[PDB]
Amino acid sequence: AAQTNAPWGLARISSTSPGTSTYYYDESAGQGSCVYVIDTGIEASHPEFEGRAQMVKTYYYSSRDGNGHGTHCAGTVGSRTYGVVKKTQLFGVKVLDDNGSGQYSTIIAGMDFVASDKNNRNCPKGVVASLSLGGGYSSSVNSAAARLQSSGVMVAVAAGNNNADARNYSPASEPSVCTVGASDRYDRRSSFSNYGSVLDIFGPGTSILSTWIGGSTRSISGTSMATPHVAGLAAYLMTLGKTTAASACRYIADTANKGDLSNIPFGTVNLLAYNNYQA
Ligand SMILES: [Cl-]
Repeated sequence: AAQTNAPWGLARISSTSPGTSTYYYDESAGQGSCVYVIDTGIEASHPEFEGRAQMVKTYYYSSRDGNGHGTHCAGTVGSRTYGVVKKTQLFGVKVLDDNGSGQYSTIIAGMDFVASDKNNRNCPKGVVASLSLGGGYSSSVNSAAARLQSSGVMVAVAAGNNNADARNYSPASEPSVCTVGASDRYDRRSSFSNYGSVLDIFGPGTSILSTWIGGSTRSISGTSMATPHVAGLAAYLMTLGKTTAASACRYIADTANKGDLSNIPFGTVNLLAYNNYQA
């Protein structure tokens, strides 16, 4: 399948070169997979989600996304125009308030929720969790992410936006989950992207067009935007039968575009998420 005039990050994920604008993918499009977006919520009514999004949990007075961040991330995973896996099922878990903040205890509860809740859902091709969130190092937050991964969920987490070593942030620093840095449309490390040995992969994160609340769209930047490219890619590859939840981060690194990014510090992987889709 070909999507013309695609956001640059979707074209980049299906390309061996920067500078193209068509996204190419197998028409299976993550059907039969599930992605949990653990964030500020998802505006499930947005036409871009086509009824494939729903809120399953909130820790606040509403399940609605009063911020936009979670809607944007969910759009990069699985919206019809802005998404990597255009037929996945999206489940929203609101651990972040409408100011985009959340207590670590709530984030942990939301991870343990997804590990159980997947057993209430139909995801024959597998389960992914996308965590465009984090804060300072916490062994308890890393452990929660490790449990979720162990339970059979492909966990993708943002490296963080401090232009620093991600070893000092959680859940970025958890070794067993997929930690995602951000790049720009010229294959440079995004200026804000964390780096370090705990990164597994880079995905598009500068100037990413996706869904927003009020049935709208906008372009924003962050390792928050790179993470759902990888979460969507995992869901797509799991539907194709190419990998499993336990091995998808490894598989994505194995099949990445290698050595194409600039301003990658010595000792950080130079790997850019790639779907290796051949028509
Ligand atoms: Cl809910």
